[PDB]
Amino acid sequence: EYVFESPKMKEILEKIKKISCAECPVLITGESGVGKEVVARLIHKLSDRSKEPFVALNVASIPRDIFEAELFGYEKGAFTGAVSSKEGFFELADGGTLFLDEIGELSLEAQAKLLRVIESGKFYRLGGRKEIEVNVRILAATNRNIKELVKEGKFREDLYYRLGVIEIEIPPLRERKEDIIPLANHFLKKFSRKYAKEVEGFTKSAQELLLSYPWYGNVRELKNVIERAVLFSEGKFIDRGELSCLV
Amino acid sequence: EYVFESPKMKEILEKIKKISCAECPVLITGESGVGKEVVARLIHKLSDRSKEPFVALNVASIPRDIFEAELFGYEKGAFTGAVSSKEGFFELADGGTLFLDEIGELSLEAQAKLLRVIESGKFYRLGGRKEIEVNVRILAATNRNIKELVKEGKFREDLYYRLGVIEIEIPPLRERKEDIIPLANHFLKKFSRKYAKEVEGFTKSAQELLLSYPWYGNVRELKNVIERAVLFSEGKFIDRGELSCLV
Amino acid sequence: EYVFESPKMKEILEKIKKISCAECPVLITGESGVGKEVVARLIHKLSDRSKEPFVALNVASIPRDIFEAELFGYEKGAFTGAVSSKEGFFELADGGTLFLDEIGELSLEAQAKLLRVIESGKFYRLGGRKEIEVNVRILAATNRNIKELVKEGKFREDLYYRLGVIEIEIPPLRERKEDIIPLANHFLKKFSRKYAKEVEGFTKSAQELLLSYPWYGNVRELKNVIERAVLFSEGKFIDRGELSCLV
Amino acid sequence: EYVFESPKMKEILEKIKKISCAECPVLITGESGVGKEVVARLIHKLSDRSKEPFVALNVASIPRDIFEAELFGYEKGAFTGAVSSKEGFFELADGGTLFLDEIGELSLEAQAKLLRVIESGKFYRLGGRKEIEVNVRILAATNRNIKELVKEGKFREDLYYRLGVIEIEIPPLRERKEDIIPLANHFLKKFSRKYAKEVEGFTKSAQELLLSYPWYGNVRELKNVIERAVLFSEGKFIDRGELSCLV
Amino acid sequence: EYVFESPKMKEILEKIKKISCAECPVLITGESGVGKEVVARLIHKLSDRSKEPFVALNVASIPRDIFEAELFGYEKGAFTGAVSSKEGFFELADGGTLFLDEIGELSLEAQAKLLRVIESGKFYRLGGRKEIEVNVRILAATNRNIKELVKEGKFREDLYYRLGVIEIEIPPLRERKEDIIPLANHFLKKFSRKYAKEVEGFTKSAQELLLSYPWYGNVRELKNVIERAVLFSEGKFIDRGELSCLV
Amino acid sequence: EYVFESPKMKEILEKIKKISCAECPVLITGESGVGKEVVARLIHKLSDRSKEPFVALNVASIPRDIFEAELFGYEKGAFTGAVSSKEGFFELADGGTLFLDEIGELSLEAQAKLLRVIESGKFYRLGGRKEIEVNVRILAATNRNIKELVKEGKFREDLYYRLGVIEIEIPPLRERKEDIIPLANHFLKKFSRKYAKEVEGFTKSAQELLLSYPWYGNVRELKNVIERAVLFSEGKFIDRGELSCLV
Ligand SMILES: [Mg+2]
Ligand SMILES: [Mg+2]
Ligand SMILES: [Mg+2]
Ligand SMILES: [Mg+2]
Ligand SMILES: [Mg+2]
Repeated sequence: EYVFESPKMKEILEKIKKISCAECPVLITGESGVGKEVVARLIHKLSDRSKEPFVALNVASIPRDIFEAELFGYEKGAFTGAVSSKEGFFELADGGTLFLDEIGELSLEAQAKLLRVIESGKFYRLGGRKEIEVNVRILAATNRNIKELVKEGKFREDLYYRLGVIEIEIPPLRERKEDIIPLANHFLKKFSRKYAKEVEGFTKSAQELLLSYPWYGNVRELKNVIERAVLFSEGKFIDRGELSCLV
Repeated sequence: EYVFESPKMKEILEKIKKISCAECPVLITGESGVGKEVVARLIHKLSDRSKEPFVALNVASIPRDIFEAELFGYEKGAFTGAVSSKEGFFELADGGTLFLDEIGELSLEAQAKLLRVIESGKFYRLGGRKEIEVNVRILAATNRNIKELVKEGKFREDLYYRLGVIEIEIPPLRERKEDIIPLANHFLKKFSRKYAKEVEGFTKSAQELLLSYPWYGNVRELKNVIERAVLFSEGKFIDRGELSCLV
Repeated sequence: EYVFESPKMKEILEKIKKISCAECPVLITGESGVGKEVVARLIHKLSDRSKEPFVALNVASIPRDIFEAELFGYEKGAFTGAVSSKEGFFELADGGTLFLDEIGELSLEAQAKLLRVIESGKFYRLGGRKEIEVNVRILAATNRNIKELVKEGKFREDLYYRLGVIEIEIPPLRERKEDIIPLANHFLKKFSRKYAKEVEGFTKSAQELLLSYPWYGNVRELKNVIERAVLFSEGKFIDRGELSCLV
Repeated sequence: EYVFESPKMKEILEKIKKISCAECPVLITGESGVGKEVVARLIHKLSDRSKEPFVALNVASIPRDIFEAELFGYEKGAFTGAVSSKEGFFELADGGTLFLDEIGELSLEAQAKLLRVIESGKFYRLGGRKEIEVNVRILAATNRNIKELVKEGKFREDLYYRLGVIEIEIPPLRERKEDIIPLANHFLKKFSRKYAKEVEGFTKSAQELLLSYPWYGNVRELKNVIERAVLFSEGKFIDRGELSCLV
Repeated sequence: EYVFESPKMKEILEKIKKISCAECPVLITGESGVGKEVVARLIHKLSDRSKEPFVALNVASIPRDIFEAELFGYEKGAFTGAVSSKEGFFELADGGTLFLDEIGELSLEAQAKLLRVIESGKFYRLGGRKEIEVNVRILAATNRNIKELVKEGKFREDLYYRLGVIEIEIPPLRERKEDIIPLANHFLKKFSRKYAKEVEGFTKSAQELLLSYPWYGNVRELKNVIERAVLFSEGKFIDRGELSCLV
Repeated sequence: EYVFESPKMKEILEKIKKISCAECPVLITGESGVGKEVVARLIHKLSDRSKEPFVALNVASIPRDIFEAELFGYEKGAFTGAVSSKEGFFELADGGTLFLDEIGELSLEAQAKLLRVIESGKFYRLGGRKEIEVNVRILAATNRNIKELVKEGKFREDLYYRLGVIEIEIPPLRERKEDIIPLANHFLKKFSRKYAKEVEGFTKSAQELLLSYPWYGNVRELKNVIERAVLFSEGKFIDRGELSCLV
């Protein structure tokens, strides 16, 4: 029930399918909320590992202190690791997919780590002396400008080219007019079901406005305004008037 | 025992009733002392979760060191995470409401963390390998200009659109003239009760004065100014003279 | 055993007596050494809570790292916060009075933290999940111009209105003529006993200049200047000559 | 083995004797090496507490991170301050004398901290809930112009008046002609014993020069310069020639 | 295996022999690579403490954060972690010699720290309440102009007089021309043994050139240049041509 | 597995072979990322140290905070560095070779630290009291202008003379055109094997492009262009068109 219509978005769909069997890093770019996450989840579904686990992880929320430990895991004992060994996120994602959103926020200390992972697929647990090898597909995404961040010295160049093999840039919504209404209608149908309203579709007078709004919030802001509209809707159709005060 | 008179305030009151059944984020804005906390606390009472827990957080008072840990909780080891697993504020608010006060005073480093929580309601405990999903309706407030702070890059654009589902603009008190006199009477009644004075109500001269002060502290300073008057009061009524030295 | 003579200070004394039963925050302002601490300490004595504990705190010296911890208290989930639970200063002062001196010396970062404490009297221990409520009367002092600092954006406006219930302006000593000579006799009498000198009082020739010195240190330097004089005194009386080299 | 000959220095010596029984702050000023340390040590010896502990501290050498802790001491808690409680420097000096050298080298942020300590002799240990009271005579020294630094707003005015009870301005060596030679003989005599040379005294030609050098280092450089000469000395007397390469 | 020919160096060699019995600070100056480290090391060998420890430190390479800790040492606690009491470099050098190399690049903030340490040799451990007294001979070296920096206010005057007991200014190699050829021959013989080549000596044409190079790197560049030639050498002698591309 | 065709590289290859037995520093210059690692890794192979470890590290990309820690290593002491007893890159490379890339892009603060390391190979562990000596061959490289930066004071002169023994230039890739096709085929072979494609070799039309083109990325972009091209390749040969969109 996901929407891909515009040529640019349709092109991505084909591109994704071609790499479904690929075991190599992917870097997703675009403004935040252009559906980069859906793309990441889609790659998992269309691959041969689709039946395997899909691990979603926020890398920012991870404390710098335990970062290495929580990712790669740790063995029993070994620096206050209690009496028990515990797996890391990579091992949990073994054979599956690991998705890093907002990867662009990471300490240079931490960025340098994981470097040796991507290509070699090998690492050591904290305090473990036995090398472990795992099979993991790495996916990364950011709403930032990756190209510039390297130049500003906030991101290591050497890491970019490993991750920057394949790059899919979801363009902003304002340049996708064809994808506006189809998305807008789908959400209406969705929110109408959860909140249980009588609403169906949009007036043409309203339809023109949605087109002429250059969506700085992309498809998220879009999803949100409708949720407001559906709640404040009265009749079976939503006019420009109800949205006029909203935009 | 809450005061809503002015037209602008009545419009907001209705909106709250409409969202009684709403499970989605709300962003409250306004100057200092316009009752932002009350609104947040009020929405909970008029919702279906009213008997369930209401969690108040200043979100500033949270130490950056344990910030990640205290919110998402942690498992039985952190690197000395003691012997016990311990819940976070989010799990505490499960089925209930979580209120983030003065969120705009929060560091960009920290904002990015909360990101996948708001929309997905999914996160990881520290050292935990099991994804946890919880249901919490999130309330946020600031006395700053959130709209502009994003433009100035002091606040994440990506976070705003997640919280910015519903946006309530509480106007200043100076634009609510009708809410002036009624409030002042309420506080007087209250403080007369606490301090046990003989005071009942206001002179016409004082009432007139209260109108011409543009309440830079809004309804906070107001409560304070009245409390001041009650202590220094002698008779049963408050004249312009007792307030003359106050303004 | 204190000195109140001048009309302005005698005028101040009455206000204190009226609010003895008041449970609300007080902010004392003025030049350095004008007796801000005695006033604050006095208010406790003249109140109905006078028999309860009085907590004196210089809020400058608190390190930012434990700032959160030392105030609100903490549980054993403090990252090797040992095995023991510890109360905070607010909880210790429950039912009593808490005096925050030099509040104006706080970083805007630090100020926002205190915010929900002052007004709500509610907070969370670090790692605690149950809200704690305390009854604390707030006393405040600063050497700054508090009114101006707000306009300069160096002090949070939202915090001022929480603390700014009652405002007391202690004037400089140069504007208090009546309180000059009486104080001097008090200190001389005091130090004469401590140091065991033969000195009794001041000559009229000495006394006239002492009034015409605009005491930039207010009453500290005087107390100090007299402390200096007794030690260098010879006879039973102090002439203009002994004080001439001091000014 | 301390040298006081010059009239200027003898007056100071008298000042010291009169305050022997006095308990209160003393502020020493002057160029570097004018014997500020000697005086401070001297005041202690000639006092009634001379038998009590003397704590010498460079408040510059204290790292900004633990500064708060090292002074006031701490109990088990906070900091992740491990498992051991420790007294602070003030408690160590209780009843005795504390000497702060180069106090003028202290950060303005840090200065404000000391305030309620110096005057009241009252504080809280870090993590301690018991107010501790100590009796401490405060000694201070600086290589700057303390009076001027205040006018430039680089030093707290409020702290100065706390510390500024007694004021000692040690003059430069160039203004002490009488203290030159006597000091020089002392240094020569001492080093002659330590290094075991045959030197006794100065030529008349050499003596003339020592006065005509405007001793920018006061008596430090002097002690060093003599130390230089003794080492390169051959005969029983030191001529201008051996000093020519030094001065 | 050291070379001293030039008058300037021979004078210096003698000065050192005279201080063999000296326990006092030494400040070494000169351009980079003039043998400041060996000279400092030499003074130790020729002193009575030559068998006692010689502690070498790059005081730049010390992190600004722990600078205080590693020098003065620390006891249990009084830092994050640090479960063990630990000595420091000053304490390590007791009875011996401490060499601070490249001392002149140290921050003004940092210089003041060492101040009560250098001359008095007394300090407190981090977290220690017991004064430590040590006997350490201090050696200092820099590629800067120390005397001039003082007038420029980039270096503490108060510190200068402490280190500036004995001052040795190593002249450049260009004015030591007599020391050029002997050194070059010395290096040639050395590298010839290590690399095992057939080379013996220099042509006169080459020798003339070596003199006409104003060696801005003094003896480092020279040492390097000889090492370069030997590796690319063919015959038993090195002509001016092989060096032409080097200069 | 290295490719040498162009005249400049063939003569350069000889330089390395003659110095095979040399134990001394080498400074490599060139545009960014051009076989600098390849040259350096090769020199090790041809050395007597070929059997010992080779540690490659980017010394610029490491944050200043742990900069000190990662180089010399650290003990269980200062920091905050937990229990980790960890070798530093210098200690890790003992007996082997250490390669520092883009050292010229490093901040002056950091340069001064490493100073005593390079030449002496001597240092202290952080918190360690035992002098450590290592035997390491130093290899250095930069994408900067080296010598000229010194004149601009952007690079320390004292440091340059340590590293500047041997100097290599290397051509840009555009002047090595003979080495284009051989290299391109080798990398092509790699990705075909790893990714399992049907590709064999290049079309003549593709070769036409390979000749005339501003490769500013030298041999980096080539690896990227092929890695991109191979993945999007369809047929058995690569045409001019698919490479066109990559540039
Ligand atoms: Mg995202
Ligand atoms: Mg609030
Ligand atoms: Mg005060
Ligand atoms: Mg001193
Ligand atoms: Mg050196």
